[PDB]
Amino acid sequence: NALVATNRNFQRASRILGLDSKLEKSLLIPYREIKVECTIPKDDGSLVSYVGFRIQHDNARGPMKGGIRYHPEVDPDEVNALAQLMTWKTAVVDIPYGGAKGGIGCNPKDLSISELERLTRVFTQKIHDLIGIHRDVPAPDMGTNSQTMAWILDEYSKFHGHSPAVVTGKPIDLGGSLGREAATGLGVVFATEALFAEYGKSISDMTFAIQGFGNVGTWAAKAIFERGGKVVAVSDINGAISNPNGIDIAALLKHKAGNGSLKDFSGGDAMNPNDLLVHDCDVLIPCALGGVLNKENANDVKAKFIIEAANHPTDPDADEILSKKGVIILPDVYANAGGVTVSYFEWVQNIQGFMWDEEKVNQELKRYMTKAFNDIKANCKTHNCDLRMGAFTLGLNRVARATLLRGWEA
Amino acid sequence: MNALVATNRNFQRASRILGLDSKLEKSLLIPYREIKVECTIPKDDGSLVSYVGFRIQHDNARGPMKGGIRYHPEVDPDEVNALAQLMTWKTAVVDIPYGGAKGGIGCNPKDLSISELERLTRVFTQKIHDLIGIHRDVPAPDMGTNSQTMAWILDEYSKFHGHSPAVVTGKPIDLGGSLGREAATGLGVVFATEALFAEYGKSISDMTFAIQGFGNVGTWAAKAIFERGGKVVAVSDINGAISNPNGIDIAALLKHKAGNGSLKDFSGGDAMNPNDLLVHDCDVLIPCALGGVLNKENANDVKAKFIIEAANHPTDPDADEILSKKGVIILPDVYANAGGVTVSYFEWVQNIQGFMWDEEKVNQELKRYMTKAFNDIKANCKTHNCDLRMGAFTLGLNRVARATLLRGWEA
Amino acid sequence: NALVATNRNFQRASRILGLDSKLEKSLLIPYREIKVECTIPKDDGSLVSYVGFRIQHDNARGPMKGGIRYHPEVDPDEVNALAQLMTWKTAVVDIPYGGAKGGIGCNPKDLSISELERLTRVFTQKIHDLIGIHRDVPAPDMGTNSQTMAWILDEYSKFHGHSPAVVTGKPIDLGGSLGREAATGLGVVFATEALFAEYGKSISDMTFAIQGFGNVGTWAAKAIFERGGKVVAVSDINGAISNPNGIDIAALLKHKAGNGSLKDFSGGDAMNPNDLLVHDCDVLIPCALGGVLNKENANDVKAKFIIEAANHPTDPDADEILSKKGVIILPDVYANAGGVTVSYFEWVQNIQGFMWDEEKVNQELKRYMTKAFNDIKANCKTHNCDLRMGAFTLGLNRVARATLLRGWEA
Ligand SMILES: [Ca+2]
Ligand SMILES: [Ca+2]
Ligand SMILES: [Ca+2]
Ligand code: NA
Ligand code: NA
Repeated sequence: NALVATNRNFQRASRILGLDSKLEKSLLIPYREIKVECTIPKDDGSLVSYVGFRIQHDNARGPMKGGIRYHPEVDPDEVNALAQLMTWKTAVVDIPYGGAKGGIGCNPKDLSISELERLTRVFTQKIHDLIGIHRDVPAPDMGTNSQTMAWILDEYSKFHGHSPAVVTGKPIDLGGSLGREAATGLGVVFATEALFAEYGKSISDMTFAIQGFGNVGTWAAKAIFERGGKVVAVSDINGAISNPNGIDIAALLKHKAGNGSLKDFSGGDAMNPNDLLVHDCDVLIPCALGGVLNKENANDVKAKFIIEAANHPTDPDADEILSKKGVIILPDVYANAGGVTVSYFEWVQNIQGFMWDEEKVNQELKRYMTKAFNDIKANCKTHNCDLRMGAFTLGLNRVARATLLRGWEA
Repeated sequence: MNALVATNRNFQRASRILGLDSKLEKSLLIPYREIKVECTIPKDDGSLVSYVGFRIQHDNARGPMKGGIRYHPEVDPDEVNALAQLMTWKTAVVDIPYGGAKGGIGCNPKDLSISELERLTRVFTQKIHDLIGIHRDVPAPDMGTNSQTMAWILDEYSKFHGHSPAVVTGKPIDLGGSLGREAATGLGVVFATEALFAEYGKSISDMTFAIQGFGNVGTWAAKAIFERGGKVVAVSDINGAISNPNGIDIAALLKHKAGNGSLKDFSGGDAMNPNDLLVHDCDVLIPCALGGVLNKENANDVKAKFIIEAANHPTDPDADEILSKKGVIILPDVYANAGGVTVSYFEWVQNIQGFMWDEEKVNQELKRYMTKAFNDIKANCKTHNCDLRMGAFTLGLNRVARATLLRGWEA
Repeated sequence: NALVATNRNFQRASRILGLDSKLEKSLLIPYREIKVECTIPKDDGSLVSYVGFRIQHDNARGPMKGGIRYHPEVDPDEVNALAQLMTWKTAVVDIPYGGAKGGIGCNPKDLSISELERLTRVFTQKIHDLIGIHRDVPAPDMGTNSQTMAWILDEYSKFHGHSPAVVTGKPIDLGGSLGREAATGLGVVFATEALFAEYGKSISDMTFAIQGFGNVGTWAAKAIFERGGKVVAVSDINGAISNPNGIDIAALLKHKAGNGSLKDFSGGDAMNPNDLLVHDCDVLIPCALGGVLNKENANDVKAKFIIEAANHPTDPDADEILSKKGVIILPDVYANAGGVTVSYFEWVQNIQGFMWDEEKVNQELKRYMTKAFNDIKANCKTHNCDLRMGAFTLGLNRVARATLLRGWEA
């Protein structure tokens, strides 16, 4: 549902900035769209043919950036919207990139691992002249992973020499960054610390409920727990657990790790996962699916803060119902941006030919997230708007300023 | 345009102090490459105008060439060659890894609409993109150009060689420009003055100051002096001048100037003839706006014991000798105002590293480079038994000669 | 010499890791081997013709790296062995390079300084397309120096633009790094500090005997002395000096820069240089020749620690005898790796366009040597082997794992 959410947010932000109508149309037209044939021999010799693609939306603020999806469902308009969302998101946290999105229309469960490698190399052979370290830097996405990126790196480097910075999300052995897996969860916590400091409160003052215990949910709960937060309720798709004292997340992660369901963790009480969103607590954090907060449950939300860790968790309905209940909402486009920020740091480390240790990675993540919250809050004063429009006007205005500085003559 | 005559004198004096071989000297004088190119554009009404762009690339033994782009009608080649050469010594004095270049277009930018300036800048870039580059020659603003010009150079250059933020410096902050660029020259003057006064066991707070000029350099230098307990007793704008025997609240004066206040109106002092600032009774004199201001007449009448040359070439040769025989220590322009090119190097470094620095780090590095440079100059003065000006020119000249001789001469 | 040791170490390590024989065969085949004609006119105008060469062994972890030898004796077997050692060695200290080794079969004593410059520029003209800042980075070796690297830099840059990072060992004026002279000796001491910390001891608790007083011996002794170590015996080629309370290394370095032979030192008693290895100390540090620990003298060694600062000081019979006696041996491939680590830092500083101060160089040297020891020790625990196999399995496995991540499809 990124399509309708990004278009509404762009439109509302554009109207706040008063963007000139002809600049807006240019900003909406992608820099370049590419489709290429990817034919490979299967392991038995016979042929399969797919179409690979790359939408390169904008590069006014620097090289394009975004994921590669190996997925059968390819809608050109959703891909355009995701690339465009990367352009705004990078500008919100002031990393020097524009947005792109690409992939191949295939089902990776139909392909062996040798076939996946051959497909990835042929894709790279078909697009290498269109990507690059200062041109367009791919990353994992639905259906791809760090091993995919190793194959892209290896094949790209035959055409342009050894180029570690041409992709992010690489394995550690080949130039990947430390702290990549925790970065989104940890960034969520850094961002909430900045928000709470605006009221002179800190994380150790609050109770939290967390919906989803995936990559973001586990790391976000770890970071809250180590900073003195009381996590009082944790949900995932199966079961859920609560504890008004605060759940021992350290123990809960160990329990999940040894193949344990939440519902049978001894350090809490089993609860219905459908009751998580309306749990009694200070802060709610959706980390699972989007659109879970609508107008049927919005008035029932007990939290006074919503940290949008998942993408698009609250719809327009709830956004207003909660806004007049006094609930402050920290928007997805900013709050979960620790991922793209550390992927930038990976690219920096490769460019500088010298890796950072993990303390340095987390030190800069915190600097970037804190500085972005202050820029957002400053915009909310200038335009007297909520934090979601502070964020979008910030990124949109930064892309517009760079576009206008660069000019239009040939 | 004393830059021609002054750069030539100083090179000759320094070369003799070093005893440079005459064949090496000849090579050092010949620029690496001189380029002129046709730049023709359609005006807003479609009619054609034709200009000649140029780039003098003087020397690259110590690294990529570096220098400004001038949109100015006067384009004497001997002067453009001298400016490029001066940049080769200046980068060497502060030990940043560049050589010298200078370029421009023979045009008057007041004849050109803003769209015509852009087309002209883009065509100029089309004609020289193969001659500049991150590790080859890095242009910068100068008379008639600014950060907008640099953005256009960047935008057009990147069409030919890919996104290349480091190909120009002086970029807008939004396109990879560095923090602390604007204060860099004035702030650097103060760092250099602190290092000079440490040789006497004195400090900026021990002194009173007269500052000539309230432009980019004068304002920031006065602010840095004032925040270090220095007493600024006289400031000279182009329009007026202001006085105070006990110090001018530079902070309030900055507020007055910002709200469009003429210097002679600032209530926290009283007026002064600006044509008399150079002979104010002060410990330190800092010319900032204009050069050529100290000649055979005013020389014996100067009061200060120190002259910090923030402006370019403010001291005539005649005045250099007369002031020296009066015991006046002159911190030379080629070093004193080098903060600008030094921070332009840091901008290039930040672009190269793909990761910007905060302003604290920029200024820490600026202080380290200016301080090390003064220590190296002072050491040369001790080695060669010369004043600070020859200390600087021998340091820079020697560094370029050493790099040249290391690289060698076989094909 | 180096050939026999490297081959043995490789097989033992491969057997420990259980490397697949097909992978092993690939790992042993060099990526590329090059021979080029190098003809120049002599100062008198007549022609001499030489053969230049470059063995590029492996680049799965990054650009190849290694010395250029101007030497009449060209053994392709040992050239291959040295390039391959560089591949394992860089992996041991987690430096992002592979191994290469090159040279020109000539006697530099027959050539004037202008003829040497012409030979170096012509060699560069013949291999410029095969080397590069991210492809293969040469360095000094026997018969070449920093002036030689200056010529490679100047000629290479005519073809690919100003490229400071294409060679290391450059003059300081042309982008060379600080800290290079002390780097190997100081690295030896850093590595020895890390080992003793595992037993809860300090440098100040030990007595040391040091064989050899060249670049490595002088800096190693200087650094041991500063950290509180008692250097009770020092030998060179012409004699040796002893002092049970400790030799004043500072005063010994003064006497040596005054062209004073060791045995004429007033702050010690002259001993037989051939009794250094069996001198009564806690720690032996060979810094002169290889093979000086053989099956004859190995049983007489009284030190409980041997720090291999020289290349290949103990043959394998001595390894076995000293192990039974409880001697712990810090292996050469790790202990003396400070040289190649600082050369990496020179490349890093060039790539970043901004040089470091010597304090930062030595700070990073310490971080790298200390991390490598920790990685080595961890490996000794998994495979339950001595430190020497801990080091070779660590580096071998890093090259294997990078090779396997990159894959084999075209
Ligand atoms: Ca020349
Ligand atoms: Ca013509
Ligand atoms: Ca032939
Ligand atoms: Na028109
Ligand atoms: Na001759």
